Amino acid sequence: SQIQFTRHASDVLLNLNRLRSRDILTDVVIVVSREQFRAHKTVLMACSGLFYSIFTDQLKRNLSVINLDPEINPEGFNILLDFMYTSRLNLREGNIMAVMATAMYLQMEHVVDTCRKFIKAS
Amino acid sequence: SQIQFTRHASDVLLNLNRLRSRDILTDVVIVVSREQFRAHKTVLMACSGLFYSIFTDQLKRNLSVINLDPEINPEGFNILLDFMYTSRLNLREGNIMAVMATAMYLQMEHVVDTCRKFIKAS
Ligand SMILES: Cc1cc(C)n(-c2ncc(Cl)c(Nc3ccc4c(c3)CC(=O)N4)n2)n1
Ligand SMILES: Cc1cc(C)n(-c2ncc(Cl)c(Nc3ccc4c(c3)CC(=O)N4)n2)n1
Repeated sequence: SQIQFTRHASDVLLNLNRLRSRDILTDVVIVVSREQFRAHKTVLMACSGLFYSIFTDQLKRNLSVINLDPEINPEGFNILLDFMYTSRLNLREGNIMAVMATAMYLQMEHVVDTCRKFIKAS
Repeated sequence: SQIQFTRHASDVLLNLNRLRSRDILTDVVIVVSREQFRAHKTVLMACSGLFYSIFTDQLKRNLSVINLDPEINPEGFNILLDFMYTSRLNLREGNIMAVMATAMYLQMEHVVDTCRKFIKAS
């Protein structure tokens, strides 16, 4: 059968984060109140139920700008976008509520579950 | 410090392969003689020294069609494209030479090294 490369997926994600850092082939800007964040739609869809539901629809597939809900905390979004590209989630007592509320809105079930475990273990 | 999600990178790659299977946001067609393969440029760049060198150049960044070297075996390319999206490499005695020659051309150093180990262990 097939040879499994145990570090390939992480190596791919690291290189996709390098492309995001250099703004290479980013195709969308996410507006979160006064802040803006560029990303790859494919990565957003891969991590979020919300972005999946948006860009999978042929009507919204080619949008270059997504205006998020004005109540969404930009810091919460920033932390989650970095999570999407790194597999690392920066949860603190100062940000737990903002991050969890953002993850619920973005429909990132695994992150929501982790936020629940963080509260439980606090 | 940050919470590490050990399965996140693999979950992202699986979802990117699902998008490729549905032709969602694929932005390039790779022509390999009589065969054609659609892909996401970001994933190709993330896995291959060749595609990285091509699309990182502003002159070639927006190409929608890449005509590979006519001597490249389409089966070899097909196997490697599936590798890029799955972390699984299908090496057999019948394909080892074709896969290794393709990986060398695509500048996929880790795959070339694995092909060398396959020959060594044969
Ligand atoms: C069989 C099958 C079913 C689905 C929904 N697939 C799927 N394909 C492709 C992508 Cl990009 C994707 N994204 C995605 C959707 C929803 C959610 C997340 C990511 C994280 C989360 O919490 N919810 N999901 N594949
Ligand atoms: C610091 C630093 C240096 C580089 C070259 N970085 C980098 N950033 C982004 C991408 Cl997409 C990328 N791809 C890539 C390039 C070459 C090769 C492979 C993938 C596989 C292989 O065998 N060779 N490489 N980052």
